[PDB]
Amino acid sequence: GRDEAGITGTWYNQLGSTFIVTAGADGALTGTYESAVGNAESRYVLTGRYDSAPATDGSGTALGWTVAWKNNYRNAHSATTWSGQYVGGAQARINTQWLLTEGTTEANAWASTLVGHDTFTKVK
Amino acid sequence: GRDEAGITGTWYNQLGSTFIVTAGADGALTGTYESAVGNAESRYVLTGRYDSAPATDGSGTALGWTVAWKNNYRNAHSATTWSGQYVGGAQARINTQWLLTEGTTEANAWASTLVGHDTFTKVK
Amino acid sequence: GRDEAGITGTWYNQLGSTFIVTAGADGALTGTYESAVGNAESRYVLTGRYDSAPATDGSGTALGWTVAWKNNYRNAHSATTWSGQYVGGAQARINTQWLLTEGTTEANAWASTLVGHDTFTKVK
Amino acid sequence: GRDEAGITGTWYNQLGSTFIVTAGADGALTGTYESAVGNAESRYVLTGRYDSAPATDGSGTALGWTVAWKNNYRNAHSATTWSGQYVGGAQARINTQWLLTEGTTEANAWASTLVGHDTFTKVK
Repeated sequence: GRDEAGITGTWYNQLGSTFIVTAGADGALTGTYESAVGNAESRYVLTGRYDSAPATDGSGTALGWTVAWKNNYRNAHSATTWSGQYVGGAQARINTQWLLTEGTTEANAWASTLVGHDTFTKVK
Repeated sequence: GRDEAGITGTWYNQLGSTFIVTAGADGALTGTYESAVGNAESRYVLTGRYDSAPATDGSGTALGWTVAWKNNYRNAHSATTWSGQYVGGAQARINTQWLLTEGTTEANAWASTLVGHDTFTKVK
Repeated sequence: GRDEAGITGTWYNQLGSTFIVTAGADGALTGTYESAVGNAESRYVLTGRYDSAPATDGSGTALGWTVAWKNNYRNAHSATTWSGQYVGGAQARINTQWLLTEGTTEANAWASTLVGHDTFTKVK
Repeated sequence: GRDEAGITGTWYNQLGSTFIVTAGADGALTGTYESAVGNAESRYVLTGRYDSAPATDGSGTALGWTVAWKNNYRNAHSATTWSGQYVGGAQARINTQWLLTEGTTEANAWASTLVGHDTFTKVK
């Protein structure tokens, strides 16, 4: 992948969360997520995809991943998906928007989904 | 997984797209996505996660998945993440919201991300 | 406005909420909103804007409005904005997506905003 | 309103856009928006609402507003709604998420809505 080397490794967001990812040559993302906030402790499995052959015109690299908030410690009956782009260079960044859906009854489904934005850096 | 059997198989959304998924006992989602609309043709790899031990109180099952819109035919330099819940029973449904990010330059990044909502059924 | 007549009146969404709006020739939307769900009772003031000179090519009419969830009965310390399009004709519809932000502390601001989608019809 | 004085005035976002607002004692927001990016020039009318009696516990003040992107110069057949909270003090901020819907045909409605996030400050 063009940004395989650039994406693979440890990232930190503005909340102090830790995103540990391996980018496969084939577009795969695999790793672990540790949230600094919410109904979470320790690492959770993540999986996703990225564009392994991005535009060569200075565009970012599109990518996304999911965490289901179940591990050996806790179950928050919820999943977050991050959707965004990798921007390479001296201060490389992953700029995301995310959707967090909780399991709800049908009557409460209007209130099921939070939306926010996370920015990941290699330092922090 | 509680809904492993319920989730695994072929789903269709309101646009006529086809979502082919296997739910692993361990929370994994793997499969293929075929979009009826946009800069896409044929199937794309998807991966995600779901809550393999949901609440037993009538709540849905939280889940999410990603598609990077690169395959052997086309590259739309973009990724969609669906975040939502599986609702079991006679008319089982996956109710989602999604974020579609395109690779952009830094100057165009304000305009990088579409948001929408898809509902998947076993028929259609 | 092209859709001034079409927009003005009483709308109902999929939750059974009631949206009472007047469209001004100048792009103004004014009226009241009554939610069937959440920390709400009776009517709340709404204001917004719409495109009073839409495309004549079969496109919908872009529009949006806000409700702050404070009235003489209750204060949910929150605001919803609906963003979407009016689609005219036999089964006229307002198709929206919405953002509901609650006042939070800085530490809880990651969890401040819900996202969803409402479809309004003239019947229901 | 508790934050009437705090909200009223000129704000600037991270794109260099200018948001000129008056907060009414009654929860009204009125003013003008000038975008630094997109299919826009000069000022556009905005209207919205805010919580005129927020929590006294250090929570932000919920608020929202709409711009329809039609003025005497241009018509982008679109509307943006910002939903977020005012945070008072030395570096006062309005933290928002926004939905931008364009008028579309029914076949293109899946692609109608952008989502992003703007942070407004009194300086810039």
